[PDB]
Amino acid sequence: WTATSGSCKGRCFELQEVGPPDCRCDNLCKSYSSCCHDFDELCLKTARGWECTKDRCGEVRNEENACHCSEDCLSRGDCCTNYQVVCKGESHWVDDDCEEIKVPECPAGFVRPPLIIFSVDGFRASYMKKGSKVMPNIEKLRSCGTHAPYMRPVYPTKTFPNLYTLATGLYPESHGIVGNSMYDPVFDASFHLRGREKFNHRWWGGQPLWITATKQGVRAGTFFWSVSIPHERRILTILQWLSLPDNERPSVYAFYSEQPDFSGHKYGPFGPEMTNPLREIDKTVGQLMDGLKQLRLHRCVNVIFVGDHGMEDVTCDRTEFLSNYLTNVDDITLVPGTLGRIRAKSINNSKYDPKTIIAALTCKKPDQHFKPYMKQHLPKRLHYANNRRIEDIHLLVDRRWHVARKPLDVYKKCFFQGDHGFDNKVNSMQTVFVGYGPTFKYRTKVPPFENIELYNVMCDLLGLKPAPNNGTHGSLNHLLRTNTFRPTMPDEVSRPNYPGIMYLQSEFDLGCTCDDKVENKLEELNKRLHTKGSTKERHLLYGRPAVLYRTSYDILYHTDFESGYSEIFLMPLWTSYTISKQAEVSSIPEHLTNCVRPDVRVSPGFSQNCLAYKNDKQMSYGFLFPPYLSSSPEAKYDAFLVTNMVPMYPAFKRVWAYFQRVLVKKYASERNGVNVISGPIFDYNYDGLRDTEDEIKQYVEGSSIPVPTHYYSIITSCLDFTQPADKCDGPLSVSSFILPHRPDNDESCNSSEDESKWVEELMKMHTARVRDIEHLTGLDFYRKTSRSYSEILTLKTYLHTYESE
Ligand SMILES: *[C@@H]1O[C@H](CO)[C@@H](O[C@@H]2O[C@H](CO)[C@@H](O[C@@H]3O[C@H](CO[C@H]4O[C@H](CO)[C@@H](O)[C@H](O[C@H]5O[C@H](CO)[C@@H](O)[C@H](O)[C@@H]5O[C@H]5O[C@H](CO)[C@@H](O)[C@H](O)[C@@H]5O)[C@@H]4O)[C@@H](O)[C@H](O[C@H]4O[C@H](CO)[C@@H](O)[C@H](O)[C@@H]4O[C@H]4O[C@H](CO)[C@@H](O)[C@H](O)[C@@H]4O)[C@@H]3O)[C@H](O)[C@H]2NC(C)=O)[C@H](O)[C@H]1NC(C)=O
Ligand SMILES: Cc1nnn(Cc2cc(C(F)(F)F)ccc2OCc2n[nH]c(=O)n2C)n1
Ligand SMILES: [Ca+2]
Ligand SMILES: [Cl-]
Ligand SMILES: [K+]
Ligand code: NA
Ligand SMILES: [Zn+2]
Repeated sequence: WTATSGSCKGRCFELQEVGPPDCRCDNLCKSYSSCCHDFDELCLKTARGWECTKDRCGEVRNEENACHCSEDCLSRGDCCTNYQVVCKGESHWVDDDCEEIKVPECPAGFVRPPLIIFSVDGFRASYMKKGSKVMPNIEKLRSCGTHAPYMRPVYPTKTFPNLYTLATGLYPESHGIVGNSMYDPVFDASFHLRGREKFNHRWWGGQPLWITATKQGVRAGTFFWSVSIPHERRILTILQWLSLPDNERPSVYAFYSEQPDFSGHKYGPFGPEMTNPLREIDKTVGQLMDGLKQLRLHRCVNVIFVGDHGMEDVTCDRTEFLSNYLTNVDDITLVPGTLGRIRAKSINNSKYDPKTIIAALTCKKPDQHFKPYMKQHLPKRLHYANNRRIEDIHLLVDRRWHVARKPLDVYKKCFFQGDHGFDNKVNSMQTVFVGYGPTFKYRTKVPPFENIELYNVMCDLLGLKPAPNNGTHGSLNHLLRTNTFRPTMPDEVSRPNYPGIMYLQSEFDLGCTCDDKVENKLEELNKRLHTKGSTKERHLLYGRPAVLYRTSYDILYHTDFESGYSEIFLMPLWTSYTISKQAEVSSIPEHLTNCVRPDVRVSPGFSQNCLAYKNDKQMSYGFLFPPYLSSSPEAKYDAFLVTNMVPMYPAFKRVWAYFQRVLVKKYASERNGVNVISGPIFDYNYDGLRDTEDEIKQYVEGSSIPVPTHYYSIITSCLDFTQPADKCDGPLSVSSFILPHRPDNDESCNSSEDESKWVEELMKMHTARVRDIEHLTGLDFYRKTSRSYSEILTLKTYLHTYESE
């Protein structure tokens, strides 16, 4: 209840929200059923429309008008945005040449350039090129400012998760807005786009930009606009707030447009009906820039033009139905559409089995347009698991498709021709970024980057300290003229040990054998220098990784590879090697098929043993440095050290062996050498972060050898591929992956075929950023390079996507 018989006189779009049951005149009042009686009349004026005409010039102020063309309007801050153009012979901002903004050119009393975020729903990245003829104001922002070819949204590529990610720098799993609809079992409450529960603060985690600003003494305009407030009025309100006195005026503002998403759902991303919504958004941009230029703020304000996600062609006839797969379809609740989320209809039924539901959805039809996953098996790059609101069963839906429970769900609910929500690597889901202003660079193109990075930059733009977030602060410094954040490398926590030869062969009782006893001061001094780190400059190109947590580990040198070996986990944390373009692939000789050799630098007590692998009927083993790539028959013995061994399911050894035998060599040939760092990952609680030893849920049977949940590799070479990986003078090029360590290959529907038909496809699906691997391992890579740290940070955030151009 609100006693709505107070007044909005003098309060129109008040910045501080007053508490019920006093009536409201702030933006949001419409959405709460709480506007004062006279809100529409006073605050939502429309008389005479939105543009000055020649006859209105110097008119007698009529307070009823939407905007004014009277002489006093400039000092009142309430002119129509085109006032000076019609009545003072001024040009539109878009018709002016662009001129570099070297320093902020701001009115007196401005303590810092304001930030205006112009956010557009459903604005697919390719609209920038494809709609360029109808979007002159946007194209000027884009070519005169700083722009990326596209910006990667977060998964799911829905509206609410992406806008809140923009505001917080957090993955949806951390901020809690994990979809457009959600169930929270601890609350026992549901969140929906329609309705009232969405207004409860307990859904909304992290710290959004407006709260960060406020807590730090920077004033913020509203980020949420009521849908009934038209766009012209949102602009005029921002422009009015910008005319407030210094002590009252916000420093950060947001505009939001429901377009082009609204029309995109109806007509598809490139429907002929899409041209008009793009023209209209551009006109709104035009209104802002003309308005700012009137207030002499157009070389003062930083403007960000940013989308939440793109839009794909999706129709009713491209719907897979769970009823075509399951028989107990009534025992389930599906969150449907461009992603699937499945849970039990009743918490009272313990006859519901997630395992049988998954198997019933796995590889059942030759062209099947979705893939079921337990959430913890989703690609780690999605970061979509560590929240009680994300259901255990997830369906990743092919682009252009929907999933629904029963056919009745579609026809009793073709309307739609466009949708979004798919895997955030998909080209059609990409969206836009442009920055324009004194703090951004002039006429600069930057590489594509992820929307999680922007919060840090917006904080830098406003002189704020960002709350803890998932951005990598410094990785977007290259967007900025000034205001950069000078990041420093994290301090190493654990220094390595460098063991020499300390154990006799007979001290080991590991149950391992090797056919290796065959007996030279040329080649004895040779192996010696190799075990002290002589070829280490070849195999460790960027310094050793730093260990950022407290642990016990040894650096081990070898002719062909170097490793950091963990006495705690009994295996390397990392193994580093370089494979030149010229390198030869050889086979594992027959006599060495089952060879595992004691490492005389490492105690029996800190070594693995072969007996555990014999006894464990499910678990086998692989090697981190591949025997196939040894530089010599003699160097090959190093690859069979017990210290290079890691536990591997036979089903996973198929994947790993193909990567090591075929793909490493393919990459070296293509990229002119590669440096590879590979290792295990333990993430049993699927939080994206390195497990402590007490979190490990699985060991090789009857041993203390922990089983990894994943294996990673980071594959680096010269960006100028005319230079070999081992002698690169400039910027680097990287691709990485985090492969799930699974006892079956149920994920790959074509896995009974040759590895050449499926393995690389799997690896591509599990592409990763170096930064993802850092979180998962507590390691810090690229410590010793000739590149600036900001550049390295950008490299660590790079994702190799495997989408076409
Ligand atoms: C992306 O960036 C983010 C932000 O940096 C990273 O997330 C952080 O990770 C930290 C480590 O996981 C985590 O720190 C823990 O926080 C606990 C207190 O947390 C509250 O306070 C903060 C700060 O104001 C707040 O942000 C939190 O908000 C969460 O919870 C509410 C709902 O309750 C949500 O509204 C909100 O969205 C958010 O949810 C998300 O995080 C939680 C976990 O906190 C998940 O459960 C959700 O799924 C969701 O993703 C909180 O309100 C604190 O209690 C922890 O301390 C324990 O662990 C330490 C180890 O140092 C130990 O020493 C202590 O003893 C203690 O253990 C005790 O509790 C245990 C569990 O109950 C119990 O087992 C023990 O026996 C002990 O009793 C811990 O410090 C930090 O909160 C989050 N922050 C956010 C915002 O998510 C994220 O990791 C990044 N991702 C990647 C991939 O890098
Ligand atoms: C979800 C969600 N999370 N954060 N927001 C606020 C918000 C943030 C931005 C930002 F951060 F990119 F700048 C832009 C626009 C925003 O809201 C627009 C809006 N008005 N009305 C309405 O329904 N919406 C969604 N919305
Ligand atoms: Ca973990
Ligand atoms: Cl959703
Ligand atoms: K075995
Ligand atoms: Na399979
Ligand atoms: Zn939409």
